[PDB]
Amino acid sequence: PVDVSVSIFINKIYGVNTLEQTYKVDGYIVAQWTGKPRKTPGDKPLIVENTQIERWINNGLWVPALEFINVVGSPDTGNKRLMLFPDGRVIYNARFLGSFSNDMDFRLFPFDRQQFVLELEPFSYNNQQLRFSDIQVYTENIDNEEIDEWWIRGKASTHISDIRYDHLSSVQPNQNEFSRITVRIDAVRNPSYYLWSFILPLGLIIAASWSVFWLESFSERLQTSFTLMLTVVAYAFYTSNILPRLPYTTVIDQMIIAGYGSIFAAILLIIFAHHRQANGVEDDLLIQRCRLAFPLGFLAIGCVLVI
Amino acid sequence: PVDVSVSIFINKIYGVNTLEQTYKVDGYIVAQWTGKPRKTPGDKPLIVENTQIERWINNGLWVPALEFINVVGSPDTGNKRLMLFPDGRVIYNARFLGSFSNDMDFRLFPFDRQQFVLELEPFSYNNQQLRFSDIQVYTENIDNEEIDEWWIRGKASTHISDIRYDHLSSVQPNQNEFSRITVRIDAVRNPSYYLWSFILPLGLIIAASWSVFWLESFSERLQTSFTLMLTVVAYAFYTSNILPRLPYTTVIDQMIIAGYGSIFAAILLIIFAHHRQANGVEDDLLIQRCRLAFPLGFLAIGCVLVI
Amino acid sequence: PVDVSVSIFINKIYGVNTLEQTYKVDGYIVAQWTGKPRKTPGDKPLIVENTQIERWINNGLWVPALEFINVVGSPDTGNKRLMLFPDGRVIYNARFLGSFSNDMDFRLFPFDRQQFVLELEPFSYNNQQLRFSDIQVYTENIDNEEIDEWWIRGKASTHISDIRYDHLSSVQPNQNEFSRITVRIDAVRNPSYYLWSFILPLGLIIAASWSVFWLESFSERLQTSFTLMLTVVAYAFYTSNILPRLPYTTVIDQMIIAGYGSIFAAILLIIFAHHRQANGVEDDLLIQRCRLAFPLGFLAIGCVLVI
Amino acid sequence: PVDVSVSIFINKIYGVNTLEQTYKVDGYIVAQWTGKPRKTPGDKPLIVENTQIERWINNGLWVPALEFINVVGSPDTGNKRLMLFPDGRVIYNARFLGSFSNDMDFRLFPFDRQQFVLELEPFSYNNQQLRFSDIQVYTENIDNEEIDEWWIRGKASTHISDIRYDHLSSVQPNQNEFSRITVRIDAVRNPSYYLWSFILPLGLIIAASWSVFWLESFSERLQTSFTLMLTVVAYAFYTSNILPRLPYTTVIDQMIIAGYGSIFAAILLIIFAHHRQANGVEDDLLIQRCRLAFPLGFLAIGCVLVI
Amino acid sequence: PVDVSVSIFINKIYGVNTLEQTYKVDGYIVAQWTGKPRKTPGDKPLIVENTQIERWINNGLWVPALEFINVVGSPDTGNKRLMLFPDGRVIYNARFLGSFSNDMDFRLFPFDRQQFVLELEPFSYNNQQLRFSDIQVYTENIDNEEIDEWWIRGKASTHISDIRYDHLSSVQPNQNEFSRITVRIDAVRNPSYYLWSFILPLGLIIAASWSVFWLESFSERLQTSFTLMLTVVAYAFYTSNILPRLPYTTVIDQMIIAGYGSIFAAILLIIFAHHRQANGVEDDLLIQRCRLAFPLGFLAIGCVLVI
Ligand SMILES: CCCCCCCC/C=C/CCCCCCCC(=O)O[C@H](COC(=O)CCCCCCCCCCCCCCC)COP(=O)(O)OC[C@@H](O)CO
Ligand SMILES: CCCCCCCC/C=C/CCCCCCCC(=O)O[C@H](COC(=O)CCCCCCCCCCCCCCC)COP(=O)(O)OC[C@@H](O)CO
Ligand SMILES: CCCCCCCC/C=C/CCCCCCCC(=O)O[C@H](COC(=O)CCCCCCCCCCCCCCC)COP(=O)(O)OC[C@@H](O)CO
Ligand SMILES: CCCCCCCC/C=C/CCCCCCCC(=O)O[C@H](COC(=O)CCCCCCCCCCCCCCC)COP(=O)(O)OC[C@@H](O)CO
Ligand SMILES: CCCCCCCC/C=C/CCCCCCCC(=O)O[C@H](COC(=O)CCCCCCCCCCCCCCC)COP(=O)(O)OC[C@@H](O)CO
Repeated sequence: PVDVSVSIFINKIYGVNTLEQTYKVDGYIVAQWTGKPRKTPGDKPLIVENTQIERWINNGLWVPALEFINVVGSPDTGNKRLMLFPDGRVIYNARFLGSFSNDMDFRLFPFDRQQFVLELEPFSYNNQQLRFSDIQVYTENIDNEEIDEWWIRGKASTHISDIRYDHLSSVQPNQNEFSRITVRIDAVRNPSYYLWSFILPLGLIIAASWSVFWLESFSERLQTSFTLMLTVVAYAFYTSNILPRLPYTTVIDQMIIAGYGSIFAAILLIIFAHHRQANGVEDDLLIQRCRLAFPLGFLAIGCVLVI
Repeated sequence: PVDVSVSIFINKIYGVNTLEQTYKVDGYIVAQWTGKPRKTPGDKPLIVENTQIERWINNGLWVPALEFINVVGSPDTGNKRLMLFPDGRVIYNARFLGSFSNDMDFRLFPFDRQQFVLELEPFSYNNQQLRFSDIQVYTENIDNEEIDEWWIRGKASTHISDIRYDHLSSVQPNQNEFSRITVRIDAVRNPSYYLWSFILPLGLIIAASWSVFWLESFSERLQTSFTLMLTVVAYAFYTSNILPRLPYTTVIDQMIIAGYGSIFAAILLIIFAHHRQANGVEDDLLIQRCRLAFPLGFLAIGCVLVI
Repeated sequence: PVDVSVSIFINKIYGVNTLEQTYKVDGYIVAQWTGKPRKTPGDKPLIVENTQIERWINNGLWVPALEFINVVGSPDTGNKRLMLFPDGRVIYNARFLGSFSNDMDFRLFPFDRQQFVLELEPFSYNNQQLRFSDIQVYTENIDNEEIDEWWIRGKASTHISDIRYDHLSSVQPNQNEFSRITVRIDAVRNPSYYLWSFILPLGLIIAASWSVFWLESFSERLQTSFTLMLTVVAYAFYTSNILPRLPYTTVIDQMIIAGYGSIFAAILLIIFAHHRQANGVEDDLLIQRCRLAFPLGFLAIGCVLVI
Repeated sequence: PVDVSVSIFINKIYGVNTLEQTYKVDGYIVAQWTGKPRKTPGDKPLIVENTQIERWINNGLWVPALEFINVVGSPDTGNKRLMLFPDGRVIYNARFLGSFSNDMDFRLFPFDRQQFVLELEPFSYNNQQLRFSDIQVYTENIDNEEIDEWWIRGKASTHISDIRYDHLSSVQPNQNEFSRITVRIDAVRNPSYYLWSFILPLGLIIAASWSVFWLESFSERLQTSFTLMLTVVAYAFYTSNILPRLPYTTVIDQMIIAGYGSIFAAILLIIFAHHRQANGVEDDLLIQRCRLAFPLGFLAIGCVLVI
Repeated sequence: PVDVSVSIFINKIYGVNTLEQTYKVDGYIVAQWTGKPRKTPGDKPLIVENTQIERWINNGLWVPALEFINVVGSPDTGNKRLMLFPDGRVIYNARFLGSFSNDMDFRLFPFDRQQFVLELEPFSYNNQQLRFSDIQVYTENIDNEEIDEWWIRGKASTHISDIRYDHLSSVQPNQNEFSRITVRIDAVRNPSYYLWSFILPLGLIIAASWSVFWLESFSERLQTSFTLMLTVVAYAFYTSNILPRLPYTTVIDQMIIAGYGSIFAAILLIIFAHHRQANGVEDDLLIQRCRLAFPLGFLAIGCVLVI
């Protein structure tokens, strides 16, 4: 078994696609192992770059193909190189840009907390012919400032496990364990834009919709309620334009339905408070004491729905 | 005839395009057959990876080209490899990402039920020179949780048939049957987002539009009806933004037209109930008993249109 | 002159881009000619697939390059193969996905009628060195059902003509005619979605906008007319979102301008019918007999604009 | 110096991107020069197609690389070929699709007038080793009809100049002039869609906004003015959706600001005409003679802004 | 150590992506060094173009691979060439189009001020085997006119530093410093479109929203305030459509929240000024002196928020 020593430099993480559950990672990858000694020009290490490699693999050089398990498609490999030392140690340094995929959960959308996973594994050699020895992850480049959409919380967490594939039991018994290296990078979303432009004006609209029970007549209450319902529909549209598509509801999509519920409960209370008549002429004030309590009632419903 | 034994690992299914009727599949494919015995280095199986293959096919190795019948374009083949055993059995394992196409029917859109089909066939060898022996489909990776947009219902259904092409009757008589392997994966859409954000507020808007016959005068009824018609137009827009394009109407696009019909029937009833005058001064109440029945009338029309 | 016999299998036609006037075609293409006799392994025909070909053209095999005249870019050629028979007849079967271009006329948009053209021609050999003999087009796969956006009406129409290029008169006199094969596939758009969701509610909005002359006062008429004008602007937006961009107006964009004209003629008639006063106190009813005639007037204008 | 004779066939021009200032051109390019005599099979000219060429350049054939100066990226070169005549004259015919770039000025947007430029130059050989002799441009295919978005006005204008690069003064004195061929194709935009759907309804909205001074009271004037301001905002949105992004204002974006100015001047005049009171009870009519003059005033401002 | 002399010609800078913080650069790059003397055909310099190079590197020519440190993916390298002089000096001239990345700060969005950075470094050779000698940047092509979205302010600023990598301390002690060349190009956004179409009508809407305290009754004030709140929501949508996505708020997104605050403070003042009653019949005028001061109050708040 050859002991391969990986090191992954993560330059940047971006492009989080919420519907495909993918995200783009750009960085380097440096594998290193020890083979047979060789004679190079002089004593200095020989460096082979890009297209030169395929001239060395045809001459019998052993270079494994380390694939990313959770990549989507194929990484756009830029430069790559092989450094060979007279001692017999080879270093394969390549540069990748990949559209990786994970199982993400956006169910608390502006106050999100995701983790980004990179999985790596030999494509053909099991852990009796190629095993990983360690892994270092360097994420110095990725910053924590207000400008970035994701705050990276702490260093990466690496892991070296042994996956088992039962489907190779028919063609290769007793040797089907593959050595896999995992990398997890935690991240928290930047909730500033979604707190100032989506939560606060929706709160103001819901809080100002309650002040239609101060109007005196009944037709004014109804016409004002219909104007407010058109306002809430236009606001649901404005949030539906500048937002990421999802197959499940976010926090803001609970708040929009809370706005619809407040508007419809106001319309129901208006019709009920008008409709308390003996034959059609008797006015009413009793249920219209809900100018200070039905706000507190639906605010209690919302604060319970938070908890 | 060579007996080829296929196995397809479906990693993920996503990206359903409703207008082109395509969907992206990502996974592996492992074909396996038995050829001539050979002498490899030692007794262990020889592994050829990526670019090495085209150096073996030039030396006369027989590797068939299995194409996907319903793919669109060409799959983005990532890694691939050939494992050759001294016995004489060869294993071709490749990784694909393809934009497959099927005949989908989105006519009940949020409560949809689709099936995803992968068809596979030799590109050149008919079933007298290459026939498939079996196929196993492994879909362990694809989960059924709330987060995924599609729930996969049960395992895949495989099939090995013999397609006949009559157009090769002129150049190759008596041998035109091609062995094809089919794979069907059933799936149901996740209707939660389309039930909470599109059906419920539209139901509330249609139900609150009926309470314009509680207003006393006639001009207030008309102005309120025009405000409600603008509300329904803004709602049709809001659903037209966050939705998949189709050449036929969905369920939600029947509900929008039901909202238009309710608004226009309310306007017609308002004009008719006002217009019952002898010369222009006689008021009316008789047809305005439809504050409790015309709701039930259009609800009966809608519940019949469901059935 | 070599007699080449083409056959084109059209698998699917989709992706009609209205602004670039392109459309994507996916299918096969099978050319066939007769060369020199040869000795193959045994008597059976030898099959060369994919990358093998470029090893045969270097050894002097004559394979012409048939290009698509109206393609945009280069087709994404998938698999391809050459079948050589001891007799001396060669068959070149390839698979293409191309973004073809034509001169389309969307001036009657929902009730459209287009035709899809595929043009094919040798890239270098004129009709004294390579002429086409026939062409069969097989479009069995393309269905006529409600689900498809385009109904294909009848089989394809093929044509073999001889194009003349005068610009080769300076370098190649007397031989500049190139043999071209044309293919036309007629298609009609599916107008169901554009009849139920765009024509009917716009008709209802225009028909309900006429009932503002039933209101009694003058300020109510004006305020209601301005609400209706905002409704028509929101509807023009809703159609502008879910529609294909064009540099000329469709039928629906005549109907939107008809709605604007109806709203503005209603506002003009309202101002004129109020403004018939001797000094400012005299009411009017005479021009307000247009609650039953100005509908018929603008409906006559619309029905004339249809014819 | 070798005399190269270029000829460019422009098949189609489309895809004008207003923000990147690019546009896509699709067509052919035929260069032609005279080298050494050679012996071909027979006397007939030998034709080399596609991949064959790189087998001839390795054998010492001299084929220059003519690059497009203003292209963005690299053209998607389709087929290409070399025709060699026993005399010694070579013809290189290739097919390109490129995303070219120019300096465009959309400051009069619907009534635009652009020109499309193709610049061509040898990549390495200066005008002492390779000079262009002439150029013919054939644009027969591009039509002038209503369907096309751009009307091509007259034939192309070609030019052969000698660019000087001073930065090669350090490595190559006395020889730094490069022979460049320029091609200009004038084009005018089709203003029909932007005249019927954007100028006319905006004119109608501005002209109907002036008739709020016919209302009697003061609160009705203000509420109607606010409804009209919402109408103008919705119209600015409708034009902002179906339009090309720009970093400077168009003609239509002057008309939208003119609509905003008309609405705000109406609100200012309403507040001023109401606010002429001695203590709060005195009515006014004097400044309300602007129902016929303030239309003419802002129309004079607009007609001056045209000139 | 080989002294490499770089020169970068920036043709165009465009395509600024605000969410990925990338931008596209298109231009040339000319490296130049001095190797061993050689014998070329004649005395004139030999020119190798495109695919010829990989035939020279296999024959042992030393051409380094200079990579862009901050590129995303791999540049779309077009043409490239090597000019070799009998003296022994080699010139490598290539053409790139790259999607570069930087740390951009859009926190003052229409009045922005960015800088575009290009970083360049040898991929494998440290500064004991390859060091850069100088760099000239030529940006003559990029203009400062109104048409361009970015005004380039002054020439580029270049820099040659020595980066240290500690992770190579295990495999290469005492030699880990890499010579890097940096290029900065300052740019200012064109704020004309965002000053005429977004700041001025929003200012007019906020300034006209203050004139609801001129209305006499109380229900008219509330209904007008709700119409104005719907106007501000529609305006926030119109700015959210034609704008670049960001994870932090811009200046215009402070102005939208200022509009929401003005509307809600008007509603609060209306409810408070009505609600000053002894039991429900007492009118009020005292707090309604804020028709001239609450404008100045919120304008003072805004002008303080500017400073
Ligand atoms: C002083 C006297 C004291 C009297 C005491 C007064 C107390 C009276 C109680 C009122 C109950 C509150 C109802 C008001 C509804 C408030 C709305 C609300 O907060 O609930 C949200 C919206 O619900 C909604 O729109 C639901 C629509 C509401 C429409 C009608 C409102 C209530 C009227 C029904 C009357 C009974 C009918 C009789 C049937 C029993 C739920 O979030 P959502 O679904 O997005 O998340 C799903 C997500 O979890 C999916 O994963
Ligand atoms: C106590 C006294 C008892 C009296 C008894 C009272 C009974 C009176 C009956 C009313 C009939 C109901 C009409 C109301 C319309 C309700 C609307 C409705 O439910 O139908 C939907 C919308 O239709 C629509 O908008 C149609 C537009 C409706 C506009 C007018 C409504 C009715 C007024 C016409 C009056 C007669 C005219 C005289 C001509 C005969 C159809 O879905 P849609 O098309 O999307 O699917 C197509 C998809 O299948 C394509 O594949
Ligand atoms: C009982 C007494 C009997 C009296 C008799 C009553 C008869 C009175 C006649 C009215 C004429 C009808 C005018 C009403 C306009 C109706 C609107 C209409 O149908 O025409 C469409 C829209 O036009 C429009 O918006 C045009 C805008 C209309 C705005 C004003 C309407 C008429 C008012 C002008 C008054 C005269 C002015 C004085 C000047 C002569 C044209 O489609 P569009 O362009 O999209 O296609 C272009 C496409 O072909 C480009 O390729
Ligand atoms: C019978 C008695 C006779 C009395 C005589 C009556 C005469 C009274 C004169 C009125 C002046 C006209 C003002 C009306 C404004 C009309 C609006 C207008 O036409 O101008 C456009 C919009 O301007 C605008 O929105 C500007 C906003 C207008 C808001 C207020 C309107 C006028 C009120 C100010 C009062 C004075 C204030 C006191 C300060 C001196 C300019 O296009 P825009 O910028 O897109 O192009 C920029 C592009 O060139 C960038 O490259
Ligand atoms: C003659 C008598 C003299 C009396 C003296 C009169 C003086 C009375 C003082 C009023 C204070 C001004 C409040 C008016 C709010 C004006 C609104 C405003 O200018 O602030 C902006 C919006 O704030 C907002 O919408 C905030 C929402 C405002 C809603 C209510 C307004 C004030 C009502 C609260 C009353 C007290 C409540 C009691 C609790 C203490 C802040 O930008 P934004 O966040 O986008 O940037 C965040 C970015 O920096 C993130 O990086």
